[PDB]
Amino acid sequence: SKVESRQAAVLAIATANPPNIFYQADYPDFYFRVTKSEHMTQLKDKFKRMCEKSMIRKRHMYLTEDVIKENPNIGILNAPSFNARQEIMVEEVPKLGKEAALKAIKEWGQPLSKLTHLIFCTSSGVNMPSADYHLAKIMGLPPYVQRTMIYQQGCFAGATALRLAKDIAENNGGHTRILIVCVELMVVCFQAPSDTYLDLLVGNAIFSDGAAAAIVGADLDTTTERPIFNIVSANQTTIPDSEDGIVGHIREMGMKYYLSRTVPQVIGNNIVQCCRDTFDWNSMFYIVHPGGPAVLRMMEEKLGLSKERMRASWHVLSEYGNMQGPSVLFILDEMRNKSMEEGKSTTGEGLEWGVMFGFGPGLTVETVVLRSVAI
Amino acid sequence: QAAVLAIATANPPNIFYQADYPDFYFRVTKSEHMTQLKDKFKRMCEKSMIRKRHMYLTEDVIKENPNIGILNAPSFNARQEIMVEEVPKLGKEAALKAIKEWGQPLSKLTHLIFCTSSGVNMPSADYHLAKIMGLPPYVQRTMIYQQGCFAGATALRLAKDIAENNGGHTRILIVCVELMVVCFQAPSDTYLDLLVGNAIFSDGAAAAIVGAPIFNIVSANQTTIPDSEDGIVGHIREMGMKYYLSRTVPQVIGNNIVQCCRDTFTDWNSMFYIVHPGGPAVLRMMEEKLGLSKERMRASWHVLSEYGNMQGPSVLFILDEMRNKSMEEGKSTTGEGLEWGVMFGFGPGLTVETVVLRSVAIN
Ligand SMILES: CC(C)(COP(=O)(O)OP(=O)(O)OC[C@H]1O[C@@H](n2cnc3c(N)ncnc32)[C@H](O)[C@@H]1OP(=O)(O)O)[C@@H](O)C(=O)NCCC(=O)NCCS
Ligand SMILES: CC(C)(COP(=O)(O)OP(=O)(O)OC[C@H]1O[C@@H](n2cnc3c(N)ncnc32)[C@H](O)[C@@H]1OP(=O)(O)O)[C@@H](O)C(=O)NCCC(=O)NCCS
Repeated sequence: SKVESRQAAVLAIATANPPNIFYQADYPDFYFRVTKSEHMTQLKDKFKRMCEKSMIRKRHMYLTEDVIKENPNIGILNAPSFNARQEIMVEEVPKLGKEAALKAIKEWGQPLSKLTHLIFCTSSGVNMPSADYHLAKIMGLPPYVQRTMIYQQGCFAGATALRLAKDIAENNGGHTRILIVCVELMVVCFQAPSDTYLDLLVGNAIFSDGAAAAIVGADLDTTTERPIFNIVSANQTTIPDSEDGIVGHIREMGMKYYLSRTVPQVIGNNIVQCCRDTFDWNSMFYIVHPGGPAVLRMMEEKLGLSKERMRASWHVLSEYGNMQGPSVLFILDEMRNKSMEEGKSTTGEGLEWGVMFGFGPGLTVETVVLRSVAI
Repeated sequence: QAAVLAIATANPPNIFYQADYPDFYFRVTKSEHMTQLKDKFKRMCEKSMIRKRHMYLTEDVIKENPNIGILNAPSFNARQEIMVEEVPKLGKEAALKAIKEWGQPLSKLTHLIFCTSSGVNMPSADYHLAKIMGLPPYVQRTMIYQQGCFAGATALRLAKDIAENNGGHTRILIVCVELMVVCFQAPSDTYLDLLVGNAIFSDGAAAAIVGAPIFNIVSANQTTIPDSEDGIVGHIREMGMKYYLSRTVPQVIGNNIVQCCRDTFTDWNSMFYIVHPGGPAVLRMMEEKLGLSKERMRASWHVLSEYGNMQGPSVLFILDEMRNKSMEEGKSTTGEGLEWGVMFGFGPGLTVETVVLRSVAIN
């Protein structure tokens, strides 16, 4: 189609995670032990129950027990540890982003010199110059790669990078190729347990580390690049009077995340709306940010979805946890790879139209209308 | 094609005349016995070409938050709590004035781009602005955090592609705010980088509306200068932001943007210029390498004189001053009677944002 030819497409996807794996079944014992809080028995039971119903099987994490032993204020509640967290993240966030971006560029199959833009997203550390510059340096990007840095936008940053990339790619022409890199390291917000701050306990059961990279461009060269998905449209909306749903406070003791109990119902109730406002509900594919099991379940129940509609998102939640920014790109990668391994008609599990939802502080919702490519 | 449809500015009300500032700075930090350091600071202020600066951080705000004035003391939480509230409030004052000049309803906006290097929060300053302004829930927000002094030009580069790819109903509000609460530091004889920043950095907010007119955004491009990473460095720490400014930055910058002019534009006094007022030497390099007459840099010199180095929003102040004086003094276009112009923002990297502009006819 000429319609599909003129429009921004995703040309490659790849992911990376830190090497140390933490199985959720052992995490309550480890979490309450390295923070030296084993005497908070009632709290540990409450946290145990939290990890069991989190539908997370394993998480990858840079913050190991050895790194807590070298930066022990990170494991001591209210203690000054912001400088220690910053030093790690300013170094490690771009490195892990390089691991994922090298793989994405290998799939795209073009030289570094054909990149024109870089969009870097992270809520893990802040610096001047920022992680976008540091990524460009350690990858040897040319001086003409135009950088955009998306700091602290939480779990909708991956979706928002695609909204920006679509307008950049389409308005400057077929030369324009955007590299998107989203990285999260839970060094930023790890906090020791306390019965005063029950809103922080949930985050230590779900948040994890990972990096995803993608290439976006329009007007593709019909011999080197082929699209995995086309970005049809992308729109951000804000839920009125919900600012206290997800709150991140960056402090001398690191970041203090506050997660309201009602976020999954409010998000789930809103994204079901967006689906309807934007588009049989089993005839399209879905990428939902695995904020919690309750959001994915509400999609299924309120839209009457089969089990296979949400499978890629349940999957990334189980194998990686809540990685914030990059998570929707892990699910996009997981959907297309299984679609090809199982020989389905399209990269969207055999279907044509699809939606991607990111959401986070605000509450903010990013909705990306997608379309498969035939396999 | 994308155009600037309105521009307005705001500043904190407290004025600090530069002639008084070495005395004030060393007094409120209880460092006046550091007499040789203070004489070095005096020479820096006296050569800055800054006449006055507007600043949120007054003596009273230091007294309320004493650790801001004690070198190395933990003051990050105190700084954060001021800025998360005060940055969007200052931005609101500028945005309301820009929407008023525009003449269209606030509800006709479709996008908000907020830029600041002063404070970080979730949700961020862009949400807080939308909240205190009552922007409708359909306004699509983008937050540009910690990009230094090229943030204002970078927002124009993004706004151009958003306005042009979405149609004619797309209207983007750009808001850039800086408060030096973020990086104010007490003097030390072993950290001379702070001495520079305390002589030049100041507070302000600017707002612009973009749609696809006062100027037309012909093109915009970012580039990075190799082997210059350590020229402008910002380290956000428990003591607040710790900046490091290389003495060679104005020469690396000035030689680069002089070269950007040459490569991009294909008589130098026949175009107009907006140069981020990083300091006097960058402006003097433009004048000297391009053989510019004295009126070319007048608007950039004027903003430096009357506001200091406000980082992100500075180029919009200069753009506003240029078109305002162009109208009042009876020039034939918004760019001082000239047709083509260029805006240069720059900051950590070193990163350069180049925006090719075009004026519109007035009387
Ligand atoms: C494990 C998890 C994923 C699912 O838990 P759940 O089964 O839906 O909730 P349950 O009622 O079954 O029990 C969870 C326990 O943790 C408590 N809890 C759950 N959410 C809480 C919250 N935001 N704040 C404080 N306590 C909370 C509950 O009170 C409950 O305690 P109890 O059963 O011991 O009395 C949970 O961590 C969760 O859902 N968190 C919300 C996810 C979210 O908000 N993501 C934001 C998108 S970035
Ligand atoms: C401070 C400023 C007034 C420059 O002053 P100047 O024209 O160089 O005047 P001088 O060369 O005589 O130097 C004055 C004093 O300031 C010192 N100084 C100037 N820049 C310095 C720097 N980056 N670091 C440490 N010391 C510096 C000089 O060592 C000198 O000390 P001395 O009087 O004891 O001998 C200001 O215009 C400036 O520094 N601009 C560039 C700063 C920058 O990097 N901006 C980019 C961020 S947007």
